Amino acid sequence: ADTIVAVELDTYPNTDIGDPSYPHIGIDIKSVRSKKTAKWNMQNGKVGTAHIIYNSVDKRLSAVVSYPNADSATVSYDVDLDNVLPEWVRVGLSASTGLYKETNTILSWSFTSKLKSNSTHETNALHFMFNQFSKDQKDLILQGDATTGTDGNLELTRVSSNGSPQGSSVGRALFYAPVHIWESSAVVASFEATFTFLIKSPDSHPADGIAFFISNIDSSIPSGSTGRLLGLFPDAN
Amino acid sequence: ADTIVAVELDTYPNTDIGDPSYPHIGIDIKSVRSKKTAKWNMQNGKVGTAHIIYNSVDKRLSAVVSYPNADSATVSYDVDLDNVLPEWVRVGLSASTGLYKETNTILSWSFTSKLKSNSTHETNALHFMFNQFSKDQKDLILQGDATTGTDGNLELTRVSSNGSPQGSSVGRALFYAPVHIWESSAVVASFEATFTFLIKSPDSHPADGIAFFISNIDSSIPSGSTGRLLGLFPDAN
Amino acid sequence: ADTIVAVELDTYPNTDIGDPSYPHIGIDIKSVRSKKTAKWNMQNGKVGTAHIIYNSVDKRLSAVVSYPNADSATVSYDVDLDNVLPEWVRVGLSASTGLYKETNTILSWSFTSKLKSNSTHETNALHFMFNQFSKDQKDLILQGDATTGTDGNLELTRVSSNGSPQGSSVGRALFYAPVHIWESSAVVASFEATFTFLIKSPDSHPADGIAFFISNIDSSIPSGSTGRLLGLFPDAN
Amino acid sequence: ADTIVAVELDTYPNTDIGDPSYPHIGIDIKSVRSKKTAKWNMQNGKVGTAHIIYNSVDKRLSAVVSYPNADSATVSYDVDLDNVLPEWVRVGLSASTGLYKETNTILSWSFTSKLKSNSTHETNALHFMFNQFSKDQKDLILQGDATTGTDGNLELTRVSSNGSPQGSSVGRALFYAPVHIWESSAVVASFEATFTFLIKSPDSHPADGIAFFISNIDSSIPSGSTGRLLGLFPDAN
Ligand SMILES: [Ca+2]
Ligand SMILES: [Ca+2]
Ligand SMILES: [Ca+2]
Ligand SMILES: [Ca+2]
Ligand code: NI
Ligand code: NI
Ligand code: NI
Ligand code: NI
Repeated sequence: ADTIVAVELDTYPNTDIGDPSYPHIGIDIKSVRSKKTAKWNMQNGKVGTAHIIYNSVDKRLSAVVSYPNADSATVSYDVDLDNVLPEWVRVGLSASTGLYKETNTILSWSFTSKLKSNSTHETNALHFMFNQFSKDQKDLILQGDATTGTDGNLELTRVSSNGSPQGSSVGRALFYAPVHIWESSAVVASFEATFTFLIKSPDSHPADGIAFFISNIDSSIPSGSTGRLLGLFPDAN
Repeated sequence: ADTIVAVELDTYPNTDIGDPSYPHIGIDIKSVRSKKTAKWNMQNGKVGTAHIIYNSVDKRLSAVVSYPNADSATVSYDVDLDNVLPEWVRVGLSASTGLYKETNTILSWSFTSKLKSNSTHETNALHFMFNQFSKDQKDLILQGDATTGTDGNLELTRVSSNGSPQGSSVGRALFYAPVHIWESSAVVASFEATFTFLIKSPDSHPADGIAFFISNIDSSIPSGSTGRLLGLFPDAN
Repeated sequence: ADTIVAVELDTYPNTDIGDPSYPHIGIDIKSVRSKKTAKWNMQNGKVGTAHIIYNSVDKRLSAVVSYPNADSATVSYDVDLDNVLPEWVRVGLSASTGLYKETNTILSWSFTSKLKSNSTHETNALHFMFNQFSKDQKDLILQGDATTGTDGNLELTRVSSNGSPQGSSVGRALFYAPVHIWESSAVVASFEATFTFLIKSPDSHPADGIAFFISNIDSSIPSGSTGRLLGLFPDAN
Repeated sequence: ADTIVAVELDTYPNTDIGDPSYPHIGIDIKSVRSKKTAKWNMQNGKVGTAHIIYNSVDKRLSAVVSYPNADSATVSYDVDLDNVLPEWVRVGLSASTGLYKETNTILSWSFTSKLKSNSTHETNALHFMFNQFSKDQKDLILQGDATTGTDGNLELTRVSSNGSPQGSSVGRALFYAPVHIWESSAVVASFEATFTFLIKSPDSHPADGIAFFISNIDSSIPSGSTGRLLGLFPDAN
């Protein structure tokens, strides 16, 4: 059904489906079983920043995640996205909790997409930046338990009144407009995405993670994708 | 029904509904009868550029239109748009022909919107730029006779195969995503729009014009708004 | 000698040279005696944000200053800058202390300048953004007591080791490259500047203020402009 | 003496110093003998566009050159620029003619540089765009025979009144402000440059080419670098 390309910030090690034995960042190409991962020294309760870049000349999806005063983690994977995704896609953020939980709060999110064609100066571009989310954010499609406006933040999974994260939750937020990522006369297509997040758990084992993803425009949350499947995949294949 | 704020590039003088006796640029606030106009030395067959700017501190909508090697025309009007429009709007381009006609071709269009709130650095922004339109432009809502892809251009009104403009035509193109133009904690909201066009008529009296407009998100073409009403207003009141 | 256009964030009321009896924001056109001022509820020790905008169609210089959780102050003045400044200028930040003092710390500064000419799509632009200053910032010209790198901030006036502001200090920082603000074929010239600051004093009466300014490219600090003259004017005329 | 990293658009095949037997685009790292080249189907008298991209996560310098209605040429090379260049550099365009000649006209040039550090949202950026050059362009350092203003274009090598290119010419234009390309707390540094050019020769064998380059801030034209050395290298080593 959906075609998903995602960069996951995976907080819980599910070693039975291929995760390493630690928090990690990974690049998922149509499967929760990451094609490449890197150890991520996740900091509970601290605001982090994730940067994702890609361009059609090099065909390498790379992501860098860091916390203030700390060294960053980075992961890269050679993949030609024109061979994986459709030419029109929607970009979004997804997150889940299962038996273990954590808040999956997004404080800001920016995305820039550029298609430069061969006609002298023909640049088509799309850029959006949210540094504050309001209760009725009409340019975002919120799916599942995701909500906006609480402290001007985007809460991808359920948090009850007293600030506590709830288990078995799943929510996604996609930018309203389709994004054009390939066109026959384009000589270079590129995108850059940045988002700051705050993962906080009252427990020693937070779960499950946050993922930036790109999908077919009509993507919806697969049934049963709470927990380890990050609201993105229908199974662990 | 719709709330329309528009900058018109009016090619035909309908003196019975208040137009001056020449081509002109005007600022229309919920009525085809422009609140302010300026003489426009329209050049048949030449590519022109229109720039529209506005910000919530000054509350002045201003537009400048020019052709290469020619002096420009400019018109300004003091209007507080928070008192006219909703906080969520869609922006677009509209054009029509009636008994007289002209092609209403758009070669490029860019728009930037910014809402800066009082939280240190809280800037929400939206920017899109089209320098080429493809046949299935999924991020544009095309209404009426508007079509994209012909020579990579956006044709707002019908043009038959041999390049000829057809009379009694009306078409509009709106960017897919809603635009947020007011928010309770914003200290300055501003937008800037730019578009290049090519109006060409085989006749001495081209009609009717092109207009950049901002409307309620669900705006559609009013019945009978071909001709002098520019695909924007239901009557000449 | 220099031609100065500045937006001042004046913390000390010098009623003998025309200040109102409170902290205020003012627009200074070649004189410390502001052409227009607005009361500013200055918050000692809090990080504030100042936004300055202007465009050649409207000819209105406007500034908005705000603190988180507080209402903002705004001041506007109709002035045609092509009649005041040269076509090539340098932009900068200035600050001083006299018998009373305060820290004049800049945490970030961005500036965007655009000159759109009548040649279809001819846009010349300049944009810089500093969210962190390093000890050897080669793209800034630092004058007087200004220094960069201390906590990644720009300190316009002297602060001694223990974090204390020193009196009788004056410092300015200008972006290295000249900025083009007028050109014969330009149909609209515009700029936007934003900077966040932290004014902190151990005293009940902080002095003297911070100012964003635009000057002739070779501007230097006038002799004796500590205190009330903000490192910008040679006298109080 | 200078440290040069350059992308050359080489119009003349000097097979004795390693050029292939055709026009080509190459990546030069401190030597005119390109580390990697790709065949370039150069079109005499047509306006072309060159795009150069690089980021510190991937460490790959890539360039794409194309002409309207034609397939593009692309070349890539894995190189860590932090190991080659200083942290502060100047970027520019260079061109030369020797016994064979061609005009080396630049019609537009844009550059964007970004340093994202690990402090949440700490983005330092620099962007400039020239779509028109004036006779006294104060933000450009012109070296050798380079001049601006002729038809609003930048002429890197001498062209006599009647529009004819002169042999044995060399000229360079660098943006005035230093560019910061590395900083100790940066997690991703990236740049993108774009320029459109018009190479025209009355002869069947045009020479010598145009190059986009990055150098130490005080770089000047090496003695005797007309011809095959592109105004960049002192010898053919
Ligand atoms: Ca997992
Ligand atoms: Ca009319
Ligand atoms: Ca004062
Ligand atoms: Ca050669
Ligand atoms: Ni994983
Ligand atoms: Ni009219
Ligand atoms: Ni004052
Ligand atoms: Ni070569």
